[PDB]
Amino acid sequence: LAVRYALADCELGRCLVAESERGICAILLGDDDATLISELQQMFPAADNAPADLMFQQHVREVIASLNQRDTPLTLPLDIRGTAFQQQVWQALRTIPCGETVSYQQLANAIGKPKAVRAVASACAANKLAIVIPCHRVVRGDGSLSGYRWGVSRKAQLLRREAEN
Repeated sequence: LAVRYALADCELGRCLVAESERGICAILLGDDDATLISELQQMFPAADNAPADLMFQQHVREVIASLNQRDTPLTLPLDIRGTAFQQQVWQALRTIPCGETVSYQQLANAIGKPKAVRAVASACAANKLAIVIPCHRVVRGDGSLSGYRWGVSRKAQLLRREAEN
């Protein structure tokens, strides 16, 4: 269960990158370290920083690069943890093209459960891999940018950079 983490600056502000032995297991965004670290401790409790792990620090620099660019895919291995339903929702987020948004209902319609709009909504707000799993791309259909796990200012910022020119 070993989980390593680092804190770095990025265009969206402060982020925490975390890595287990399977791959990047959390990418969290925020304004202050205390909160990122307890947020991470909530899901991965004895997670520790690893400043001298040369090989982890490289991976963090790779993850940051994706994070600051408009459409740079994260190649490193992902450690996606969740239920079949969450996994189905997150896998379908990843097929949303950079520059488009789908509403919760369209997403529920696309995965074969027109009925489960609420649960799809919840699956998006439970994403632990900011940006890499593009949960900023799903919107409630009414024109509002609510529902993002890391706030309206970052959701809005992300959508504005992908819908460019």
